[PDB]
Amino acid sequence: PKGKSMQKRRSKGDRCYNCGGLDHHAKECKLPPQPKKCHFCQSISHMVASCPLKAQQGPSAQG
RNA sequence: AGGAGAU
Ligand SMILES: [Zn+2]
Ligand SMILES: [Zn+2]
Repeated sequence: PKGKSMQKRRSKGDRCYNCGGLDHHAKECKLPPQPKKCHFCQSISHMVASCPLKAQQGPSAQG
C-alpha cells in the first residue's frame, strides 16, 4: 500500500468516487456502482477513516 | 479522512 497526503475534499484534487478516474465523477462514471474503498489500502472492508495501516504509517495528531 | 464535486 502506498499513496500521498489527501483529505475529505471535493472537485479537483480527487477523482470519481466510484471508479477512481479523473476525466469524470461518480455520477458520470461508465461502469456499475462499485464499492468505495479505503483511500489508503483500497480495502472495502474498512475506510481510511479506520485503515489498520495508517495507524502506524500516518496516525497524525490533528483532525 | 468517507462519499456526490469545497470541503
Ligand atoms: Zn468512475
Ligand atoms: Zn485501509
